[PDB]
Amino acid sequence: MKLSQDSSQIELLKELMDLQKDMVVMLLSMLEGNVVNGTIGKQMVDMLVESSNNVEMILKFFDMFLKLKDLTSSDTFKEYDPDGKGVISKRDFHKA
Repeated sequence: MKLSQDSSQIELLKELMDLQKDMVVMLLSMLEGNVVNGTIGKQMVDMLVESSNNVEMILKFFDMFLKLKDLTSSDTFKEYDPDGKGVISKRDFHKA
C-alpha cells in the first residue's frame, strides 16, 4: 500500500510482489499433500483468520487493480479521447 501510494518506486513493489508469490508458493507446497479435513489445511485457515486484516487489504488491492484493468477497456475509456496516445484530464476518469 505504501509503495503503490507513490511513484518512482516500482522496483521495491515488484520485489515485494515476487516475495509474496514465493510465500504463497510455499503455502501451496505445504498444502499439496492435504485431505479435505487435513490438519495442515486447518492450520492454514487458522493462520488466515489470525491475519484476517492483512489478507483483506491485499485482496482489496488486487480487486482495485484488476477492476481498473477491466474498466479501462470496458465501455468508453478506450475511445474517450481517440486523438493520439492516452489523454485523460483525470476528471472524466474519476467520474467514470
